[PDB]
Amino acid sequence: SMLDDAKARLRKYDIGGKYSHLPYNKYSVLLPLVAKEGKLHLLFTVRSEKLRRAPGEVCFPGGKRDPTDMDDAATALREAQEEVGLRPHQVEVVCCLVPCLIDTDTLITPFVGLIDHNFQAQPNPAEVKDVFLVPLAYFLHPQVHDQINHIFEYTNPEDGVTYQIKGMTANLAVLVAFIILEKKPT
Ligand SMILES: COc1cc(C(=O)O)cc(OC)c1OC
Repeated sequence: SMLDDAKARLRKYDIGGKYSHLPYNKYSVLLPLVAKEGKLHLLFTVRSEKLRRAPGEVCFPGGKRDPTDMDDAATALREAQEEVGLRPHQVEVVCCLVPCLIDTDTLITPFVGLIDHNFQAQPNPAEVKDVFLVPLAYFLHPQVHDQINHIFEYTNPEDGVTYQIKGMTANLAVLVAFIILEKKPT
């Protein structure tokens, strides 16, 4: 099926705990996959205007590891719960993708998780201004604007609201789309 085929594909790019012990400042992100109307979607947040780093920007749920976390996946789940209400029984963590190195001293580890069909986002307004879905297929033929560097513009046909997606967030979305959608019979 669609979901089982997505997980089998994702498991082949799983690096595991390989890079997890290295002595970095550590952050984790969740890439949440949602099935709606026969198709896979990614869930995104718009950061609150009040935040210190990157107010008003599109990003995945995530943040900094703390001493309670058993592992890097636990960081991602804890942060997703606190930002958009996502509970642990509502997410299956499928795999750990290649981490991102930033600023010489920081490592960001992304996890892909399948989200239960009955989940509804309760955004925390102190951290999250907005939550939205994008069809996974969009990342194969995006609408690109050059800022000189590449920015994606997505218009939700439900309400005509346009979002800008860029940087690490845009790169990870394209990656996940390639992994799951490349080479499929129609
Ligand atoms: C996981 O949080 C981050 C995300 C990004 C980003 O590029 O989206 C940049 C960061 O630092 C420069 C972050 O914290 C270190």
